[PDB]
Amino acid sequence: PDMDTSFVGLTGGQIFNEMMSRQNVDTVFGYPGGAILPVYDAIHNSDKFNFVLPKHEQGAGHMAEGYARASGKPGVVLVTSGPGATNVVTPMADAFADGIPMVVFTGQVPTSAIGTDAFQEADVVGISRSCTKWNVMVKSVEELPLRINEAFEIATSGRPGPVLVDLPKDVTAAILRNPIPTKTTLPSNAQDEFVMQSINKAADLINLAKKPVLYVGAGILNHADGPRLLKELSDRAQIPVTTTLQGLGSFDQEDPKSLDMLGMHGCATANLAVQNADLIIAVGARFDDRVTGNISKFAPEARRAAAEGRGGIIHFEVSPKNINKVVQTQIAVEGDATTNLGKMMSKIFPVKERSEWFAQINKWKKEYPYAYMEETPGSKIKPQTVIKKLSKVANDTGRHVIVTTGVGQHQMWAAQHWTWRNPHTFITSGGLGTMGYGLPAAIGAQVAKPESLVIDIDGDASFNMTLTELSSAVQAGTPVKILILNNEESHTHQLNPDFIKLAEAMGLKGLRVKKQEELDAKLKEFVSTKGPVLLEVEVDKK
Amino acid sequence: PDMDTSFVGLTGGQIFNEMMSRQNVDTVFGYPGGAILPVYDAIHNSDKFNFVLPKHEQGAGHMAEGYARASGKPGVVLVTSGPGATNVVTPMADAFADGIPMVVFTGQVPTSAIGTDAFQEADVVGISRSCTKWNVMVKSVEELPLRINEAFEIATSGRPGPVLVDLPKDVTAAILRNPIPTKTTLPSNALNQLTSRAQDEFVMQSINKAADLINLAKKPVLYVGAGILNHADGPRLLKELSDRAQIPVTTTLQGLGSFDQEDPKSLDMLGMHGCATANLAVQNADLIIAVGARFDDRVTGNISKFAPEARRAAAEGRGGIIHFEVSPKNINKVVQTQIAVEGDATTNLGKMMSKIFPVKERSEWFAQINKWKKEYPYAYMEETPGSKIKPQTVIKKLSKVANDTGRHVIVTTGVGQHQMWAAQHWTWRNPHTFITSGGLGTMGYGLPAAIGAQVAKPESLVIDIDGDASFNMTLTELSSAVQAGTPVKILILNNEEQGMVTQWQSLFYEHRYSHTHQLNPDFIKLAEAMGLKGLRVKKQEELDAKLKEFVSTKGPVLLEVEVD
Ligand SMILES: Cc1cc2nc3c(=O)[nH]c(=O)nc-3n(C[C@H](O)[C@H](O)[C@H](O)COP(=O)(O)OP(=O)(O)OC[C@H]3O[C@@H](n4cnc5c(N)ncnc54)[C@H](O)[C@@H]3O)c2cc1C
Ligand SMILES: Cc1cc2nc3c(=O)[nH]c(=O)nc-3n(C[C@H](O)[C@H](O)[C@H](O)COP(=O)(O)OP(=O)(O)OC[C@H]3O[C@@H](n4cnc5c(N)ncnc54)[C@H](O)[C@@H]3O)c2cc1C
Ligand SMILES: Cc1ncc(C[n+]2csc(CCOP(=O)(O)OP(=O)(O)O)c2C)c(N)n1
Ligand SMILES: Cc1ncc(C[n+]2csc(CCOP(=O)(O)OP(=O)(O)O)c2C)c(N)n1
Ligand SMILES: [K+]
Ligand SMILES: [K+]
Ligand SMILES: [Mg+2]
Ligand SMILES: [Mg+2]
Repeated sequence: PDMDTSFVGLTGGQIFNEMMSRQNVDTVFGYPGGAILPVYDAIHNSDKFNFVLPKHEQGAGHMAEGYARASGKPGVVLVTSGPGATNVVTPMADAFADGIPMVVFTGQVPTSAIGTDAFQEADVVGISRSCTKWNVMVKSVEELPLRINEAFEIATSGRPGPVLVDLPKDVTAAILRNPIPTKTTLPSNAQDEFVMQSINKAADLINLAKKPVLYVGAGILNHADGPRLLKELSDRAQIPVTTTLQGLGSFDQEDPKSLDMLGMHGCATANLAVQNADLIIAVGARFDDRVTGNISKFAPEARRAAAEGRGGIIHFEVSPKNINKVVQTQIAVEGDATTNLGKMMSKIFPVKERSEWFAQINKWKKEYPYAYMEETPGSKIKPQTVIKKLSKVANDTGRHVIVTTGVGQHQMWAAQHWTWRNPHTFITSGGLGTMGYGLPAAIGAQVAKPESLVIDIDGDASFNMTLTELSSAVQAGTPVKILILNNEESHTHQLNPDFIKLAEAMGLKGLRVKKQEELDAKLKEFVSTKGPVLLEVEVDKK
Repeated sequence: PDMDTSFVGLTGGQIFNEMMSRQNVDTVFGYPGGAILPVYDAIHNSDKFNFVLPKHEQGAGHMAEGYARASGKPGVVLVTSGPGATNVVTPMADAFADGIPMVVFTGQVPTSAIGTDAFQEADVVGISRSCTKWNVMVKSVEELPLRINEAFEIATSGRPGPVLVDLPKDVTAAILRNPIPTKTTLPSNALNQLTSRAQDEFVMQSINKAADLINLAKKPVLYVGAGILNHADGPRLLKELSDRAQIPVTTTLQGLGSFDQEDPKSLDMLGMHGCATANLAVQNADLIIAVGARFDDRVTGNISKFAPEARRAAAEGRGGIIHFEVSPKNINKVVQTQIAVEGDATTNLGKMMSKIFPVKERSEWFAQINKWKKEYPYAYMEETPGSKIKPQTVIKKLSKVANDTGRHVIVTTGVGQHQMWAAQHWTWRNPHTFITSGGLGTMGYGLPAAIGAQVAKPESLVIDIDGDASFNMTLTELSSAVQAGTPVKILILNNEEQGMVTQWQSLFYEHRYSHTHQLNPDFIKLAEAMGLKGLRVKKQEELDAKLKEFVSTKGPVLLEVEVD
């Protein structure tokens, strides 16, 4: 019943700006073209928004993902019709796989032209249907606030993900002539006591456990307070904490209770603790088979405790669909994990010590460290050594440090051998494995966190996918530190450019390490450099 | 021979390899990954195929397009699951809009994993459904020859276009244990066929008309598009007909090269960015014989206002529009036509020829066309002492320098103002030599399309007339060019000091105010980093010598010209 006149007389472009403001957006990634011009002009022209221009729309999409991962905010993308929109399909699929909030706005031909094979009429809502949580084509300027608010709500709730909103040029150019319902303009906005019952039962089961383990994944990062309540629970009940690859950083790996990463490529200690726990407390993690291995062989002591009525598996999971999908759980706590951890906390018995359990874990840490063939006199440099050394150099700067990667062996070496300390600092394409992610993601993370040291630990073939964005980093004023672990040089051979001459052509400093004795000094020079810088290290082949 | 035992004992990967040979494929564009590995290893290790690697799968897709456009053969793409597949969506949408035959093979997670949200399981048949003529997920190795034969037949018939064949890793790794029907392993048939009395009579009747409707003559105009280029003999029979009945020829952007622009009866290009004489010779038409063209907006307008002098001869039942079109769906979809001739345009021309009454000359019209031209040339502000270089001037000089070599020349472009300047100011003579993204307008097309065209036509001089913003989209494929050895000639018309976005402009179009500037790399240092020669023109006095060196240079080379 309640009508709002406050947008009447505005174009859809100005209405778009105001809705961005209401959604607390101040950063947009994208690339102009005719169909999106009414919105692009409004956003370009307003000093309230930092518009970040890549050389390719794929770059905008991965920048938006890096921005979202680093800030906790949705990444907003603005591109034109036709090839502007089809060029952001890979980053939508990437955000869809990794549960990253992203709102994609695509210019479209006028509503009258739809279904006429017009120039750059793509069926973008058809194309993106399977790689978005939801998408829509806006049909009138009256509907623009509604759809925008709908889009942000969906992108950032449940398991976060990408949404796409298709914007016909006649709709965004139009002037709003009619009042619209006030609700549509305002950012939106028995099951309960089943959830409270499950919180109570989870607390009971945790209070009972002698050898619990917290198994933590990306979902803990989807609330600002997740890492803090995770740490509070781990201290309160003296529970060791292992993370998935996408949970790295959610728990300080220097904490005595850290087990580090679980899984096929994880810490043996993390895996042994999980195999021996009487209780697994799974928080925002999906039981991927790279983490569990053969699921029938997974957590036998927890399964035995369940069979005996004294432990098992608790799962804090926001999507009903993901509950009891892979493993049968004794207790599922449905909903946002941070929220539910906070409701549970007062019911947890404070435990002074678990001396035997931590003595066993620490014995394991001694018996089974990560191992790899280290350098010898005259040998080529090992990428694992670069990463270990760089982790220390970076940490010693005293700065907040964010790490992105490409896709390949270096991605796993980064996960394993970096020392993770802070949340929202490991930004890697895990669910889709998109080569080329590392550089634009670092540029977006740097925009999100302009004071942070932002390092891309990249591989040569990955880096080649999207290296045109080097000039974008210079233009955006993002002094990203690009590390190329170059293990190249029948089989497949790719010709690399000269990366140092490339970086200089693009407007940034370029450095190279060829032998062991140069590495320490060059790594220090690399992180100390004021602007953007590319360091190539020639490493051994696997 | 009912069953075919010849693949029994082979892996799907080896079957794929044999099926490429049966389809006469000798070039594949693609990029490795775990899911496509059984197929990748089978062809990347074969002396039968030239396997061309990009740095990004989008590059493979646009290379395959340039290859197809230059060769008349399907462009074959091979990429992995997940991001490999999503990375070729823009090239498929591009091929789909421009009717380019392309066969895309994507590796997929195993059939048992489909619908478990496995690592890199994308719904690629779903994603690619609106930008392919057809697609399919192969479900067993038995089915693999079948789907490959269907994909090539569909991609190359009717109006050509892209198809996608999704390849689960367990299917291509599997070994074929049982015989499969011979019908499913033998490639199909374009024509090479038989037709009924009924089919013959149907076509021959629409053909006898039009043939009569033309022999009537008057002020006719061949309006010719990409379709004339989709049969080896299209241009020849176009020329033959132009001569016979002495008819002037205008082309779309996508028909450029189908008619020699030197021939006295060439009207050159029409539409929004076409020349006055062509538009005049049409609109005020009479009888326009549309040959493999689709009356896009930028060509027509301006509907009702379109060809009225033809939309008269129709009322007066003395003219109108004849449409040689291969897809009945596109007939009367944009412009209501008086006679439709369904089918391949070239084949129908052939049939219609003899029935065509030779003509003396028509200089009541000719000398009138030859009047439009003088009174209305392509005009732009031409450089004066010390003034900036004009892009149109560069393109005209370059045309002449290329022509001076006596070589076959293929031109690709990026998208933007330079694309239209290339179309307008180059002098087009030979078929399949202008390769540009017209229907979708994909920035970044120029360089990988040139690389693929160069592979198709190794003896051709291949020039990419590119824009600076376009070129930045895909410039990583410079190293691909060096690796492939393709001696492409990359021209960057750098006008970076104008914005990419017009904010407003003076009424009499004299002045444009723009914003949104992109920071370019040093293109010459970049070319050298990527392993090729780089050249730069800053001033008028250098232009001639550099264009000559650019074109003369052995190997790939990048020339940047700073323009107004
Ligand atoms: C060859 C290979 C080897 C690998 N090796 C390893 C390895 O050794 N270790 C490892 O960890 N990974 C490894 N991976 C990565 C692994 O496959 C998964 O991508 C990763 O473990 C998934 O991490 P996740 O469960 O934290 O995140 P996600 O898949 O994002 O799942 C997070 C879960 O949290 C839920 N959720 C989201 N938000 C909330 C919320 N607010 N509240 C509650 N729940 C929420 C989601 O619905 C989801 O169920 C490997 C991958 C490959 C290809
Ligand atoms: C910035 C920009 C400006 C543009 N301005 C212009 C312009 O000014 N002038 C211009 O001409 N274009 C212009 N366009 C290009 C325009 O968008 C179209 O791409 C173009 O006009 C299409 O030409 P076409 O009809 O020949 O080709 P197509 O789009 O390929 O259509 C060909 C038609 O022929 C049919 N056909 C195909 N094969 C056969 C066959 N074997 N036998 C019979 N029929 C067949 C097809 O089914 C189809 O209907 C512009 C593009 C851009 C990006
Ligand atoms: C866009 C895309 N194409 C292909 C793949 C398959 N793939 C995964 S890793 C890899 C090689 C990675 O090379 P590099 O970046 O140099 O990392 P390295 O393994 O050497 O550390 C490929 C081709 C992919 N994940 N993404
Ligand atoms: C992939 C993609 N993004 C955006 C557009 C919209 N667009 C069309 S022309 C143009 C600018 C072209 O710049 P340039 O390549 O330098 O050509 P110029 O007009 O300067 O000659 C843009 C952004 C597009 N066609 N394709
Ligand atoms: K670590
Ligand atoms: K011309
Ligand atoms: Mg490598
Ligand atoms: Mg330009």
